[PDB]
Amino acid sequence: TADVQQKLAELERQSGGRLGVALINTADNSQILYRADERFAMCSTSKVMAAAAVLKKSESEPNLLNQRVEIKKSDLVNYNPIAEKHVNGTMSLAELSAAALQYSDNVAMNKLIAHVGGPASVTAFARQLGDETFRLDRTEPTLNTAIPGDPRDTTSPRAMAQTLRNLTLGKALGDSQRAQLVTWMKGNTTGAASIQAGLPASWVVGDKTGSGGYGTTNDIAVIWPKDRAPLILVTYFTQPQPKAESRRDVLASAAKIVTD
Ligand SMILES: *[B@@]1([O])O[C]([C]C([O])=O)[C]=[C][C][C]1[N]C(=O)[C]C1=[C][C]=[C]S1
Ligand SMILES: [Cl-]
Repeated sequence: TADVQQKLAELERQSGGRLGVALINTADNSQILYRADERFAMCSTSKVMAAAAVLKKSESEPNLLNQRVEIKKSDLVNYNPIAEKHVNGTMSLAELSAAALQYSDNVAMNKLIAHVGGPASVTAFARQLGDETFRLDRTEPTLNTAIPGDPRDTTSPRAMAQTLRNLTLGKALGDSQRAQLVTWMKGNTTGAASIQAGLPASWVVGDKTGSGGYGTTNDIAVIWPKDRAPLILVTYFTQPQPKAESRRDVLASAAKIVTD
């Protein structure tokens, strides 16, 4: 709809920030796009690509997810909800992936990054999939600075929607690995006020949120509406003031506009 475009523009205006939306509707292979080719800081939405890279690696190393990783005090960063419970012990790569995806643990993300060879290796994995837009430049916590004009740790809504579709509904990952990614995303604990908040209660959602400087507030989701083909939705939002507050409501509103 041109109506949908007008409503998204209205939402953006009211919000004071910059909104990026990409919806893929697998029912009819249509898209709804708003600033979908602009770059936005991914913040923790990048953790999907890092977990996917480990899942890919596990297809040629079948006991990889059980591999143990030491957690030390020196690993702690700014937000360690799961890793702080495991200091001086080990977590498996499966546990780290779950912590990164479901609690947005930042130590967990740094262990996924390190395992696969660093930010440039996560980026090369994206390229191998056909995503030529995604770039992961830094580790946690600095990858979330979200400075306007800074291309580090950014992607576009279009690219991220196409990539999430490939990862969750397509064939980027083997069936076991794809199912594990989907299960992890469906068990997310951080997204109930974001895309989920703009959809009917009966719909099933797997999502990953992100937040960072400049009031950056993000969510990427695979959605199974009741008796419908699935949708992929990326909603990215960022604001002009360095210390702007979170605006999860804006993502909920965008989700409601594009699925109404
Ligand atoms: B990451 O972006 O994911 C979130 C998800 C959310 O808010 O729903 C929460 C915690 C980990 C992430 N965010 C941050 O680390 C915030 C910042 C880090 C450095 C500067 S701001
Ligand atoms: Cl409802």
